[PDB]
Amino acid sequence: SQIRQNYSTEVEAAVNRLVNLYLRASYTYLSLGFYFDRDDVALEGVCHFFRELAEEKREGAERLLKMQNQRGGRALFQDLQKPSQDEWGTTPDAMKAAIVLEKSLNQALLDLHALGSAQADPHLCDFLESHFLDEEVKLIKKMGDHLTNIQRLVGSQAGLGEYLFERLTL
Amino acid sequence: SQIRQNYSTEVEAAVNRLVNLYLRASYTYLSLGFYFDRDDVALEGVCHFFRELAEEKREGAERLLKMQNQRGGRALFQDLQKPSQDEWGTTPDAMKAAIVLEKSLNQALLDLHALGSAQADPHLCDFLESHFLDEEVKLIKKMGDHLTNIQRLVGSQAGLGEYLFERLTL
Amino acid sequence: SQIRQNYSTEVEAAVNRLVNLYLRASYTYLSLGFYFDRDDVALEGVCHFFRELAEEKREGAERLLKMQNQRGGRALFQDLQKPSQDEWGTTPDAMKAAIVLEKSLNQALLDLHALGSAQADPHLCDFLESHFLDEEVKLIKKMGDHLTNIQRLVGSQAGLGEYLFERLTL
Amino acid sequence: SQIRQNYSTEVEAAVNRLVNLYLRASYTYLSLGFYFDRDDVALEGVCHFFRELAEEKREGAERLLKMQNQRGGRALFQDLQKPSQDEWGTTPDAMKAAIVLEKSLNQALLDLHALGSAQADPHLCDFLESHFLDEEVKLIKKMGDHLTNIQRLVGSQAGLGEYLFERLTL
Amino acid sequence: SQIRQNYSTEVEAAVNRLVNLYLRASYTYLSLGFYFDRDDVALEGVCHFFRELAEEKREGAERLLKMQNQRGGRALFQDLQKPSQDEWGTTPDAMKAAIVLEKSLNQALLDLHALGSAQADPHLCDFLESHFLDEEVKLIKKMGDHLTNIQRLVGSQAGLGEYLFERLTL
Ligand SMILES: [Cl-]
Ligand SMILES: [Cl-]
Ligand SMILES: [Cl-]
Ligand SMILES: [Cl-]
Ligand SMILES: [Cl-]
Ligand SMILES: [Cl-]
Ligand SMILES: [Cl-]
Ligand SMILES: [Cl-]
Ligand SMILES: [Cl-]
Ligand SMILES: [Cl-]
Repeated sequence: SQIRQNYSTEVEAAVNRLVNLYLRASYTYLSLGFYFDRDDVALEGVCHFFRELAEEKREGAERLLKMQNQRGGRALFQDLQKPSQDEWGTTPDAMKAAIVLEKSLNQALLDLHALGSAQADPHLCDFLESHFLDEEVKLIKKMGDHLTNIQRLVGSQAGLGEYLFERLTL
Repeated sequence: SQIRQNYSTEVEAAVNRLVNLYLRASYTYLSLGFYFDRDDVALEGVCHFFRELAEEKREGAERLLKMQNQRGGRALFQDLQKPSQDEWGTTPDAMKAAIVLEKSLNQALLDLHALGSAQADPHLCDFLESHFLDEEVKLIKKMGDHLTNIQRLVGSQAGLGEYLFERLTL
Repeated sequence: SQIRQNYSTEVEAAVNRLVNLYLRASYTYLSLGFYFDRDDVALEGVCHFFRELAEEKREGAERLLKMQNQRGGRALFQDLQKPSQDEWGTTPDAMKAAIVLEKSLNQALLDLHALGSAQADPHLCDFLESHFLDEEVKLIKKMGDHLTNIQRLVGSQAGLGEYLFERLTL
Repeated sequence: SQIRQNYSTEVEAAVNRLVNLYLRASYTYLSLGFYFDRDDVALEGVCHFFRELAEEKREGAERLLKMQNQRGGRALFQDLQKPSQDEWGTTPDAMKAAIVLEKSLNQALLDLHALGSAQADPHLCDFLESHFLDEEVKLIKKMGDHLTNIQRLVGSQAGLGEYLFERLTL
Repeated sequence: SQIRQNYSTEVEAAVNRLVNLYLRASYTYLSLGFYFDRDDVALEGVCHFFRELAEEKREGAERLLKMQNQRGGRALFQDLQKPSQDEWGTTPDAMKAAIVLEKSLNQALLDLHALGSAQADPHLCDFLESHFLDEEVKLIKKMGDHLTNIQRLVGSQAGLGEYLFERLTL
């Protein structure tokens, strides 16, 4: 506020909402990871994949929080809703759910960018472009590649396919 | 006996019984290992898995024997009964038998801990907690994870599954 | 007291008493050590053995004092009674006296652990198990081993035996 | 059996019996070792000597088991009889018992070699010569050397002698 | 002949015959190796396995030739018969043929050893034991292990099995 300049109340609010979305995505990935660590699921590669994503989404949230402070905005936290499932099914089910989650995060980033462009807030626009937009695109391409490979394998002989994917890709 | 302090005859006996159980488990794993080294079985990863467990159970027994002496108890050895099978079937059969064995060792440890708590023998209780209880829990989780993976694979195409498990997990 | 939680007045008092016992044991070992450094006794290995024990018991007391503060207890010091003997006789006399001392420390630890269990103070119980109970058991076994060796030698030819023990074991 | 060639049923059986003998010898040495670790015996060198022999006999058994599989024989395990004594007396008693044990193992090896020669099984004959016959001869010479030294010392002043042997030879 | 001592004409002849057998086995493995290098077979691991065996059998022959000269025997060479097949079928066909070949070499070694024992030629007997008998036993066990693994895989889905064996074992 002594520092705040060209930073709309609308962007400040939307940044707080995006923080909650990223933290919720982190929580979802935490749940996905520990599900694949269950003794009756036991796919270590899959567990590690989602646990790494939990960390990445938490880091995204922290970078948004840092930015909020840099611009003189005020962080406001809300409840983090529990993930949508207690059990996540097969690796394919999980990967499909993960792409859905990422596409919603990406649309939120795109919406925030559009708001920034409308508010003529180029720092916001740059911030998103530099740390979030390309990272999301890259992650969604990777998930799509994984989905294709999982699906190719899970004809057959689905158990064999899920094992091989976890062993040879993840 | 010049050193013996707070060490009941009941615990001393139960420690000797647990030594026999661990040595018997070592012997069982010795048999499992060499079975998987047979030219008509030939699963090296499986052989190495059980041979390593033979060594771990022998080391467990030696640590119990050391403790028995540290407390002024007297080691008493009994016959080691031969393992329950001469041939161990498939990798899954073997892993199922191994989890049964471990759960019996774990229950023996839990029983000994309960005896120690009842005799107010905190050194015994600590000893078990520090060297045995978490090791057993970790080993049983690993075996459960292996069982799940074996079972996933041994739909199909059981021969293919047993080969892949041995090559890619073990 | 701003920090104090689940820490009974009974345990706090017993911890202060155990500090005094450990400091007294340190003092006793200080006296034992310097006795064996006398020109008319002159058993350097024996002197070093007890001087090292003096240091270990002092360190035990300091760890109890640190814990007392960590839990929000208040250290209260009492007089340290002088050791029970001015002259300690033979190496065997000294080692017998040392095992008596250790067994009393061990019983004090066991008593404090029982108090902690009754007060449902698991931090205390863990603290004792981790730093004191196994250390005492190990030390008492060592002393017992030394006693046996001394006694074996001090048939004969007692002077020869006391010399050889000091030279070849200590 | 796809691999088995020039390997008689008689040799296969005798190899299984020799495995049991070696494992039993390992168990005996385990008992001897822990006896000398007792606080009322306390001869560390003696304990280490027998504990090392326990390991060597176990390794002998494992090499026989490996060979059995290499030749297409089938390992069959029997109960391991408990050692013949619960308490082993003096170092001399123990060493005398150890030479008795070794001479029985050596005679078993010699008997198996004679069977191999009669069955015209030169691989067996070589196997024994290369890993077992000279090792046994060397070990029996060492034990004989130790026996002589113990006996020389245990005139006197037996306690002094047992101490010095343990300190200066073992 | 200035050097020849205790070396029968019968052993000298049998050594020359064994040289021819080893060279023929080398030639067979040369053919097996290049068959698996064909563009319409294309199993590199299988090719390398047999090419390495070609080299080992050639080295065996050279060691027999060296020995023949050391004993004052005279090397006599015969035609090397072409291998029994121009095309070797599947990996399993090839491995079955290889075990047949090895068992014939092993029986030749055993026969030569029996001749040496009958002629009281212990140098020959030692020579065979040290460089040939255990090597053959080890190689036949390995081939048997490979055969079992191939057979396990070549249910299914034989093409998949042959590929996986070559990729993951060889
Ligand atoms: Cl991880
Ligand atoms: Cl930046
Ligand atoms: Cl191994
Ligand atoms: Cl420990
Ligand atoms: Cl000192
Ligand atoms: Cl601590
Ligand atoms: Cl040792
Ligand atoms: Cl060897
Ligand atoms: Cl090559
Ligand atoms: Cl040579």
